[PDB]
Order: sequence, then structure tokens, then C-alpha cells
Amino acid sequence: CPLMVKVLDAVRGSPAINVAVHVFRKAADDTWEPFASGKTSESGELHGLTTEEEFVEGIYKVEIDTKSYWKALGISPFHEHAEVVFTANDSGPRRYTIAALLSPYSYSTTAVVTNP
Amino acid sequence: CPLMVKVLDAVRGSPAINVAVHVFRKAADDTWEPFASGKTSESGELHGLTTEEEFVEGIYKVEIDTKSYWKALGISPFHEHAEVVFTANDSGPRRYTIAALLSPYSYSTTAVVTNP
Amino acid sequence: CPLMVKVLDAVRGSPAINVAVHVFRKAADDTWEPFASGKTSESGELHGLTTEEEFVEGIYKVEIDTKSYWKALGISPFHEHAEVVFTANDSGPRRYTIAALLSPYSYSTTAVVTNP
Amino acid sequence: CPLMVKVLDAVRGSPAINVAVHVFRKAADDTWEPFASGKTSESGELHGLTTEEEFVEGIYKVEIDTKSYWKALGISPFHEHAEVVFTANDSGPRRYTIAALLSPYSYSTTAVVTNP
Repeated sequence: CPLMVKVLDAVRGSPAINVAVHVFRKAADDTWEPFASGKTSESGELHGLTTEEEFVEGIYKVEIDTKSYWKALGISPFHEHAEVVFTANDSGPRRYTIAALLSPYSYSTTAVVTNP
Repeated sequence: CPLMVKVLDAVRGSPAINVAVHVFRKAADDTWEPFASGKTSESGELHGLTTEEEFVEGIYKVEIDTKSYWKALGISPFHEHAEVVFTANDSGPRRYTIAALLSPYSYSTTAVVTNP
Repeated sequence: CPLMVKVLDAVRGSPAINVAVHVFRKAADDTWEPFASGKTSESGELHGLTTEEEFVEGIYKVEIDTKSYWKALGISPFHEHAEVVFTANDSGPRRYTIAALLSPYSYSTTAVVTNP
Repeated sequence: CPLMVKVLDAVRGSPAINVAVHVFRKAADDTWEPFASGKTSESGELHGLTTEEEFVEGIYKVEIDTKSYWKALGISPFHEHAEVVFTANDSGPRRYTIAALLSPYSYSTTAVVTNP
């Protein structure tokens, strides 16, 4: 898995389940092209977004729909979504884990990058 | 001062000085129009971005140029920038503090919303 | 003011008000002796803990009673309290800001060390 | 595994490897008794600290030696260690993951608690 997303809920101390995630890649004409999408599983993870062959050098954006997650729990949150933007694979193929920790008025995001 | 930004450096335990910040407002055509910008001061803060008159309800994006900050320190960072997207809502008098805590592979952002 | 504490609530996007803080200094017998204490103000800050005269080099512990704070809101929390342990070192003039960002199952703490 | 610890490095974007961890349990006489210890693996994880039979109700402290980790990388950090203190199993047996994200002047810690 070259790209995996993991989302945790800091209010409940649990994985964040059924969170929508959209990934985009910056195209030649400086616009964001849809690349992949999915929802987190019961473990708060999203696997299988892409393959090593498809995941070429580029600037990518991972957008996590945090607002819908909190609203479904009855909480009105601050952010519209969480976005993570990064250059990938520019010194060769790597594996990327993007982790997000969510609270209604705060989030953090961390990347773990490994060389296969 | 209804909107202020504070940026901290988690590697050095210091304010993040001279970081570029751009603020955008979402226009009816669903694109981002420039709204305000500046560089953080010696205390890592950016004040005087807008006034109560101009800061109407709407969707705002705050973009922090984190990549330039780490590159000046000689540290290779993960993210292209840090983006915070939120709705401003009239619901009594509101002041918004957007704080960001920066590491090379991780950031957190928190909103503090108070009423004078 | 060489030592100050700031506490934020990530669930409500507000200062964490009326939180008990205790400060201890490590004594030569390797036990913790009380040093200073207080409750955070309306802005979530605690000032006036000590003076430059008394704040000598040594190992200090700052204990934040997070559990009582969440229990007052009716939220069941994970941690018994939040503890920050550090060495104060004379190395030019130093002011220490210890910040904590609280969620029910997660906290972060950051030190900002500046020189007037 | 009733108790697992995972440690990440926010400066390098990698797991934090060979980090010493000590766990204690509060004894009848209000002192901290040693319970288990170990070091994180190449994946930044520490498994096998305890069993369900041994992991009874109590107040536990997980101490992570962050200072030694940073010093070995040539960085002088702020904190002496990171401590996580919590009541475990008081409403029946659960599984606990304690995660820590480390920077030299900041850390965060999150608990994920599941019902087996």
C-alpha cells in the first residue's frame, strides 16, 4: 500500500469510522484532478486507494471530511474539512501513511514515510 | 481584531517568526479570493488582518507557508503548506484565534473562539 | 514572570477556565516538594507562580488536574491528570510558557522558551 | 494484547525506534510499583507488556524516555520524559493503545480503548 490514511477520534478514544476521504493530484494546468476516494473502515483506516504504478511523482491533496463526521455525532465543529498537501515520490517511490487525530475545534496530522 | 493567527515551532520551542500567511474568502462562484495577508511577528503572531465591518459571515481559508519556514532552517519538511478552512458565523460577538503548531512532518491547528 | 501555564479546551474551542495546576520541584532526596499552585483564569492562563529569584536551576513538574475539568462538563475522560516534567537551565535570560491542549482522550503539551 | 504503546517521531516522519518504556501500577500504599518494561521495535511499537490475567483494575503510569531518544539524535529536548497516567479496567477488561507523537519541545498522547 503506497498511500494509507488513518483517522482517530480524540473525544471518544476510538478510531474514526466511516469518514469520507478524497484524494486529488495537481494536473499540468495547475488544477486539482480527482485521484481516488473512499471511507475509513471500523479500524479507522483506508487502504487500497492506489497502486505503485499509478502513484507517480506529483503534488497530492488528501481531503478528510471531518465536518460530516462530527455533525453525525451531534457536535457542531469548527473546520469544514482537514486538508493535507504534499509532494510525493520526487526522489523515488515511497510508502506514505497520513494520520489525523480529530477534535471538534482542533486536529493534528502526521505523515510517516518509509522506503520500501 | 476579530481574526488573529499564532504560529509556534515545536522543534525549537519558539514562536515561528516571519512566516507568510494568506487569508482567502470563498466567493459566490466557488473560488478563493484574496482577503488579507502578512508575515508573523517576533512573537509568532499576526494581527490587524481585518475589521469587524469587513469580516462578514462566510467561508474562509487561512494558508500558512510552512515549507518556506523549514527550508530557511535547513530542515526538509513534508507539507507544501498548512491550510485551515472554516465558516465564520454571527452568533453573538466573536473573536477567532487560529493557532498552528509546526513540526517538519506534523502540524496541529486549533481554533479558540471567544466573546468579549 | 519566568513561568506561565496556558490551558486550552479542544472540544469547545475555548480557554480551559478554573483548572487546578500544581508545580513541584525535585528535592535532593529525589521526592517532589510543592512549589506553587493556582487555578487558570478566564483566559485559561496562570501567572504569578514564581519569581526569577526563587526559580533556580532544577527539575520541575507541572501537574494539571484534567480529570476534574472534564467531569465538570459531564464528559468521561481517560487521563488522571497531565504531567509535564522538565529541567530549568540558566543559559541567558529565560521565560517558560507551558501550554496544554486538552481533549477527553488526548492531550498535547508544548514549551515556548523565550528571552526578553 | 491488553496494553500496547506506539511512538512516532514528528521531526523525521518515522516510527520512534528503541525508545525505552516503563510501566508502573499504584500499590495499596500509594506508591508506584514496577509492572513491565520494554523498548519500541522498528515499527515504533511495544507489544507483549502484559496479559489479561495480570492486568487487573488499577491506576497505571506509562513513562516514555523521550529525553534519551532525542539526545542520541543530537538534539537537546525540553522534557525529561512523557508520562501517561490512567485508571484501567474499572468497568471490566478493555484493550488499550497508548500512542505518543514526539517533537523536541512538544508531545501529544492519545489513547484508543476497545472492548474485546
